[PDB]
Amino acid sequence: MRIILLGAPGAGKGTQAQFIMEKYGIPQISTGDMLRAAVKSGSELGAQAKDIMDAGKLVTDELVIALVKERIAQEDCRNGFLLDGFPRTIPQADAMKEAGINVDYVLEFDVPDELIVDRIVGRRVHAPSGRVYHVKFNPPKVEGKDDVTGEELTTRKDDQEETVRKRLVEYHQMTAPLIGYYSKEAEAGNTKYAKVDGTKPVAEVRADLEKILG
Ligand SMILES: Nc1ncnc2c1ncn2[C@@H]1O[C@H](COP(=O)(O)OP(=O)(O)OP(=O)(O)OP(=O)(O)OP(=O)(O)OC[C@H]2O[C@@H](n3cnc4c(N)ncnc43)[C@H](O)[C@@H]2O)[C@@H](O)[C@H]1O
Ligand code: NA
Repeated sequence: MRIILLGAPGAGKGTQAQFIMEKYGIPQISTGDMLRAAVKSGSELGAQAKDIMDAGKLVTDELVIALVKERIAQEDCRNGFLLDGFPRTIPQADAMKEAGINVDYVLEFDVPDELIVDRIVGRRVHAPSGRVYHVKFNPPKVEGKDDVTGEELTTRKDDQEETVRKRLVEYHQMTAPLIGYYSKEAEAGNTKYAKVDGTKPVAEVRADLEKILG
């Protein structure tokens, strides 16, 4: 099974990706996690993304296309994979089509703009896994600690209100057009397309997604 998740910043994609990976046994390919890991380790491929991400802007198409082509060439992707944050522009989507990469489901998370800031300013993350929490809406079992490993959670440097506002403007200009792109692909028989109400509680969104995916 191959899946793409679409939606605005803070819509809940990373939260739901963890449940899909577990139930269907496929790896997640998260371009944001890969870029943040490259910055932390100083990797030649991606470490220069630091200043762009902290400004709330998208990194270049060529850099993230190379990161994804390297990741999915690997062996855990022979049974499928889940794309979370890629594609982010029409040229990234066209690059996947031209490479012959087709998917089975495109899942859109619908969330009103007015909810995004307060979701992101309360976000706390376990950087080694990509797992995510919220101090008010979805907290860990022990404050400040990852549920699965118990290790200390951190706050992302780009998760302040003014950066989030810039990311949303960028989303509307560059990324929202992918809803139409994959709606058109689904009408041609090339994938299934479905939308979920991302304002429901975490456990209900999970249940709605399981009904779609079977
Ligand atoms: N392909 C690409 N091309 C170019 N540049 C790229 C790129 N990919 C990455 N980049 C670069 O990386 C930067 C950051 O990108 P990115 O890493 O993708 O971060 P983002 O834009 O800020 O938004 P997310 O996708 O991380 O949010 P989400 O939909 O996953 O929701 P979440 O589960 O976290 O949940 C949000 C919060 O709400 C909480 N929450 C989740 N679900 C619910 C719920 N149902 N009810 C209440 N609260 C909830 C969560 O606990 C959490 O605290 C970009 O600006 C760009 O520079
Ligand atoms: Na397909």
